[PDB]
Amino acid sequence: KIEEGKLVIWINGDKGYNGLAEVGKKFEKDTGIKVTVEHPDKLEEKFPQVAATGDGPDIIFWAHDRFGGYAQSGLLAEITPAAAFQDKLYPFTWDAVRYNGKLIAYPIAVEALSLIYNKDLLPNPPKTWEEIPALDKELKAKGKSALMFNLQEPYFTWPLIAADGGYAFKYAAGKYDIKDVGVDNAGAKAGLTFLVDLIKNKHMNADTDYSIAEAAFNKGETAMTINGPWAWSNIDTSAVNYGVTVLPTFKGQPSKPFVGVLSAGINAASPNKELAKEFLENYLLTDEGLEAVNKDKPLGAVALKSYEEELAKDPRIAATMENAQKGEIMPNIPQMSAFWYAVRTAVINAASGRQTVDAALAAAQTNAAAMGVCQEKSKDELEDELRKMQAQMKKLQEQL
Amino acid sequence: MKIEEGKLVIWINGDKGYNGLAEVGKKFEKDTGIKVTVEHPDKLEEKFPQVAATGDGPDIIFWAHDRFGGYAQSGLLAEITPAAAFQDKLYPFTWDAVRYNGKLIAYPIAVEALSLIYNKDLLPNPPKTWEEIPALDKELKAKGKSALMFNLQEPYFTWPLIAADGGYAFKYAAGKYDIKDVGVDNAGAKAGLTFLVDLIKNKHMNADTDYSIAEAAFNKGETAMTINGPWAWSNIDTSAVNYGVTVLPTFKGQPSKPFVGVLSAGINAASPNKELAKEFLENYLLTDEGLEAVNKDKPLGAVALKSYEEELAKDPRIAATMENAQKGEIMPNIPQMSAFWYAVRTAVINAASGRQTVDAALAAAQTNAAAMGVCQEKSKDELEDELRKMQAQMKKLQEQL
Amino acid sequence: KIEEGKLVIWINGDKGYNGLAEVGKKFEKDTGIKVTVEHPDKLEEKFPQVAATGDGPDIIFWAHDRFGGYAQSGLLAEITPAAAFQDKLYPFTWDAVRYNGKLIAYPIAVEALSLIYNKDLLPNPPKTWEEIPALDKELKAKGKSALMFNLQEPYFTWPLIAADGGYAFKYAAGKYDIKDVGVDNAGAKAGLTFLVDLIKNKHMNADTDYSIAEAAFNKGETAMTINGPWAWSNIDTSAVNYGVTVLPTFKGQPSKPFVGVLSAGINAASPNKELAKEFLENYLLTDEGLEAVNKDKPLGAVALKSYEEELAKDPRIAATMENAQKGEIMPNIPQMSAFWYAVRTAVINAASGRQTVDAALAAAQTNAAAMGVCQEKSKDELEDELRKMQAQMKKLQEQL
Ligand SMILES: OC[C@H]1O[C@H](O[C@H]2[C@H](O)[C@@H](O)[C@@H](O)O[C@@H]2CO)[C@H](O)[C@@H](O)[C@@H]1O
Ligand SMILES: OC[C@H]1O[C@H](O[C@H]2[C@H](O)[C@@H](O)[C@@H](O)O[C@@H]2CO)[C@H](O)[C@@H](O)[C@@H]1O
Ligand SMILES: OC[C@H]1O[C@H](O[C@H]2[C@H](O)[C@@H](O)[C@@H](O)O[C@@H]2CO)[C@H](O)[C@@H](O)[C@@H]1O
Repeated sequence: KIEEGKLVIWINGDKGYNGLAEVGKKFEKDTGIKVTVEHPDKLEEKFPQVAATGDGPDIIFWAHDRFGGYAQSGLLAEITPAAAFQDKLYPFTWDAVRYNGKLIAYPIAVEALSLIYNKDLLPNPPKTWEEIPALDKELKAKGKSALMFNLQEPYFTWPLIAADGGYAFKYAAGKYDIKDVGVDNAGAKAGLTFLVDLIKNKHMNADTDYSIAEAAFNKGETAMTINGPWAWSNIDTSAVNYGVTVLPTFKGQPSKPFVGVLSAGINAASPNKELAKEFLENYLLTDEGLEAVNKDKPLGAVALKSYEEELAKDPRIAATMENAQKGEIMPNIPQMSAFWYAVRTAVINAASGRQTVDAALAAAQTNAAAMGVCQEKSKDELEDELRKMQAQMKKLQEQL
Repeated sequence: MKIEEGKLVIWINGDKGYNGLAEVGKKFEKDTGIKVTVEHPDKLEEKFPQVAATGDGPDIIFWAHDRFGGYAQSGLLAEITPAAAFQDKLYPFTWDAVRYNGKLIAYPIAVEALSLIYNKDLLPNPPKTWEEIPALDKELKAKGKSALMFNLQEPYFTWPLIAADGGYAFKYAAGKYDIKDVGVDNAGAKAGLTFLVDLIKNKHMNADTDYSIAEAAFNKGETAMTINGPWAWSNIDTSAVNYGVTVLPTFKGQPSKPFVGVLSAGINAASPNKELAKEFLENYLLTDEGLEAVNKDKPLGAVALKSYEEELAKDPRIAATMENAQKGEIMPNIPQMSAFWYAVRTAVINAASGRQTVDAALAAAQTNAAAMGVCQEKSKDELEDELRKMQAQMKKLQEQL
Repeated sequence: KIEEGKLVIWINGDKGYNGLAEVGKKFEKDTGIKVTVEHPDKLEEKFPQVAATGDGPDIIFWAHDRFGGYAQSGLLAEITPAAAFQDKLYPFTWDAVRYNGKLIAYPIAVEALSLIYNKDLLPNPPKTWEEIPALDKELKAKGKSALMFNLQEPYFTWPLIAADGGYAFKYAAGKYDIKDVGVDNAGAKAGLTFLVDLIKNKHMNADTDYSIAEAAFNKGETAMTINGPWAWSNIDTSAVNYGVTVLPTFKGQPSKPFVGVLSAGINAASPNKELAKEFLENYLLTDEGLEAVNKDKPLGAVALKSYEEELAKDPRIAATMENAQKGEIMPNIPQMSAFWYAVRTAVINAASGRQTVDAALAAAQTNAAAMGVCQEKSKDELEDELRKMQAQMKKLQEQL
């Protein structure tokens, strides 16, 4: 059950949810309809579970890559923007939320990873990944490190993997070929090998996550990090004088980050579809709406032409757009769940030394494609559950 | 039941005329000295493949033809080789229903299709459309009655509504089924199931209603209509209800499309009595006298035997049965039908009970019906069930300390 | 994990590991590099688990059928022999270790099963399988038996199954069709049915394994066995006067043994790749090298042309090559593991009487052409683990 006459919206905890809530306050002030903004953990996984039961938020925010899966699973309502409203947003952002001929979400903003560097610590950032090892050695002598970024989410290491030729699904003849996966070719192998070598050579730690990497950079312990626009706000609050720039090259090739369009989908089971449309079209996707969210945590290059004309003047947004141009807009196909899970497992296993880069990537190629009932994620969850049950069994055998 | 030589053990579903079939068995025993045992175990369609795979089970198994391609593919059925003269006694289309990869793998017995069964005293003019059923129920509720009750636990009964406006199992093209093209989640399938769920949401039907409850309600004059096959008419006759058998209601102006079954008799690949089974089936069951004995117990539908069917076809209930069959389709017999049926069974039950939305339930069913295999939906369900049970046992055990 | 400046080699326990170590000793005297030969149990399964973690031997020996799987999994280095060396080996043996255009191992020897018979007990061996039951009935009256061979490994029963039409994967239109499996056709079924009838009629025991059959033949208790060239050494040391000959026919058709090419692969994670190449090319694959291995346990028909010209004069080798010519060289494709596991399970289940031949083979056809993550083997392991956990629960409930 979803309460009628109210809007519940879910958005990730790294985004400007407090700003989104202000927009909700304006909506409530004009209409009397309460808006509740929440940022639950494991959002992208939680939504498909509750939505399938007819429960969950009225509106779900995530990058566009998950939306095809949601739509295929019967979880999203088709959105019906009139022509005039569709002209307010960039066409390519609409393309990102089109699934099987139908618009399945409202595009909000374009996200791409950039290299973020400490200006005082490193006035001239490296153009290549190759020179990072020597840079780190010099900084260790000063009690610092070259680079820390999230190694637990494949999103962040993907630009290096794609740099020299790695790809997700081959786009051929108007479609993605789910039988043609590129996570195990020579370029992908070379990219991940470099990451793993950085860790082998004590220039990076395999255990480093989002939180640890952010804290190290914002406290001035590391000279560089890799992140998107949402992260700039916390860096501002800290004392670090930072620049946002083009990602380093690898083997002479640009890093190719996967570009995301933060998007707003409407729960198929919502009894407030028309309120959701009004909130999204008449309140959020306006100059005042996006500004409020942006002021909280920066959105990137927004989908709304009128407000983007302002943000484009920002050099950090230019760097963001340069990096996006060098990458590719993510597919939204249902198979993106398997791809992301496969690559997540490979990077983590290779980085920790449990699998070689080659073994890990060969397995990722297999898992990214395809099947359904017994996916890699499912087998892993089962094996974890069995281990947990075994543990309980031993503690019970002990008390017997 | 490690299949004794020199005896016949027969399995048939409990809704069928097993007592009548036993009379045929008795006649067989008097002529040949070979004892025939007819049994009707619960869940036989699932029990047969399990026990037959070990060389156990009945010599002869009765079920609608849709399960038989799977049985045959799994190596459980003997190939049937009737002489030309015998094969000519049965309609060719009924033989098509039991032909798998060029081989006959059962004897066809009878054609089954669902019809709308209505109480003439309670409802002299039955509804032509599903759409007018809510208002009909509203009138009948005021008299302490209801419009319609039928088995909502078996997707067989709900499939006619789902298929009405465009739902399908596997796409038929160029002479074969494309098992990668499943149609349980298109606009028509979704519209049909949504209508059913809306019937439940608006309290015109109850999600818990099963076969025995719907039958009792109709035969007691408590509900104006039910949906059932010919095997059901016998108990209605016995109840004395003034009933008619008629065309299913339309949905969105389109006929309901029941999946039609051909009741069939297969021979266990492991039976050491294959010749006795053949003789029983050809020279005893598939005669005018044989089928009549079964039919007198529970009606078979339109039988496969030409000579006996020319007599039955004159019955208006059989004409209605054939009209509904023509509006539906004879089921595929391909191995993938068990996955299809299980997928739809889960979807209908989950949506009717409110556990899943109609759209989520059918989208997963579309996925599950096309599951290549080794890890099927059913196996996944059984695994999850087994784990929760073990978790439950541990919770009770930790509690005891 | 893998020591640099040293070589560790793994080879199966039935092969001439002592003889290979002698080659290892010769390598060490000339180069100063220590060579360690090991024969761990369950080598074919143990290698991919340890190699995937960057551990294991530098060199792995096994028949070529598993190598495509090892290579697909990213466990094998491409070998770089160069033209002149390749000319020393038969072209068809190079074909056996070529995977997706690359050489992924060095071929060593061609192995095929033969009929091995006691000349004193049975001076004229049966030409057909059909005449074996009557032979056993005659021999049992003398306190002996006609035939015992390993019934636990599908390798040994495969020749009978393939005789009348059974096949693994159809080689059609230039490639193996993993969707066209032939273990459930009329020929496969007729072949397995005959085997099961032998057992039902007490001419054989379903539990008979490699060790039991070998001991039975070498103690003069059974008149015939089925084995490869490796087994002759132990027979020589026994008192049995034996002959090696063409396998019996079935329904007028030759038995079709699956032919293996014993091969040496190089662990992708090895830091001694150059040492391994020099070892394999300049020490093992020479006349003295192979002869040293051969004297310990016979290799069969070797891949090195110069030494085979010698071995070919041996009538036992002529028999081996006659049977090999009547069979087919195994595919090396990754799918061969599902195939072997599928068939292993079918033969055992049918032979034991737990399933009918038709049910077991029909299920094998399905398993051999599996998907990806949920293989038959995984399911079996899952079921095994559940049964154990269930047993523990009953044992705890028993304690009250
Ligand atoms: O790491 C895999 C993950 O990458 C992307 O998620 C991003 C998201 O797009 C950003 O807005 C930000 O929150 O970082 C996330 C990574 O932690 C994909 O959108 C997501 O589907 C995928 O699983
Ligand atoms: O509900 C799924 C079920 O439908 C059919 O079973 C019918 C059967 O054909 C009729 O003779 C009668 O007994 O009712 C059954 C439904 O309860 C399919 O034949 C069967 O395979 C399928 O599971
Ligand atoms: O039995 C299945 C098994 O057969 C082959 O293994 C052979 C091997 O090739 C021989 O060299 C010798 O050691 O006997 C083995 C049988 O026990 C296949 O090569 C192997 O992949 C397969 O599992």
